[PDB]
Amino acid sequence: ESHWCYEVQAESSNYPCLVPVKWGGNCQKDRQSPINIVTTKAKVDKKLGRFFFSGYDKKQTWTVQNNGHSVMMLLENKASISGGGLPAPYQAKQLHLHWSDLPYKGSEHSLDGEHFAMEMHIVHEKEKGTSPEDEIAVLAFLVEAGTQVNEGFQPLVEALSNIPKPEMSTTMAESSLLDLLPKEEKLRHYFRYLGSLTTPTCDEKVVWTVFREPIQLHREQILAFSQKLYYDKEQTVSMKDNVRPLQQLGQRTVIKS
Ligand SMILES: NS(=O)(=O)c1cnc(Sc2ccccc2)c(C(=O)NCCc2ccccc2)c1
Ligand SMILES: [Zn+2]
Repeated sequence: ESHWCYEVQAESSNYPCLVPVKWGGNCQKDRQSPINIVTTKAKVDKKLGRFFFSGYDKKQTWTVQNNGHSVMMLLENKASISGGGLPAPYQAKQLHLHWSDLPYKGSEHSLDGEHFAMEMHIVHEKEKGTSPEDEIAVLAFLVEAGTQVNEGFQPLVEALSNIPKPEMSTTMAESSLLDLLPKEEKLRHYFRYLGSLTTPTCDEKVVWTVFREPIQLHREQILAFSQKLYYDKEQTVSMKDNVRPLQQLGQRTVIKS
């Protein structure tokens, strides 16, 4: 029985694995993610207010792990968001990233056809009792190189050395989620659409937010993900290009704040 993989991993080894075109679950349905967002066709909707964050400010030591597909930090319901047009508070479950080693191919979403060097996803789950297509709220930040070191990221980057192989975990030095995000001014403009998880089983229960302004990291910070992390316990295939191909918008529309 073969298991799901990204294209780069079928291309780089003898392992039979299900490339994205052949993924099971809900991955072949029609409200899938990621997508290309034509920014001029996204209409402003004033229901889309500022996000409020909470526990994002608190400095913590987080578990971060290599699950064979990405690096994931486990957020354990220690933070939450509301506003942003969302119907309730959503509790933060995990944060992971998608990336390449070249500047124009590591993001999952694209804006007006441009792809970025990485994309970070902070996955949250709707809190119950306020009342399915918006059970999961994913905050997606696009990442490109900049001249400066993004210091907030350094404890994530440094922990990568301790989790080179799939199934390894480690603990990051004290760090807050806010250290990963840009200033609140950069959080004003975002795009919104309803879609899916981007790995199997690709359940169509996500309310997506893609912030318009990319985060910046130093090029060596971005490169560390592909230089330190592997898709295989033999460490023969560097983890990069863990990116699902673009899906069809279909009937859906994208709106923006
Ligand atoms: N790429 S994505 O769509 O943002 C996403 C969202 N939620 C989840 S797991 C999850 C789902 C619902 C509630 C809590 C966690 C996952 C997810 O866990 N996918 C399987 C392992 C993985 C993780 C990250 C990258 C590659 C592979 C992915
Ligand atoms: Zn993701």
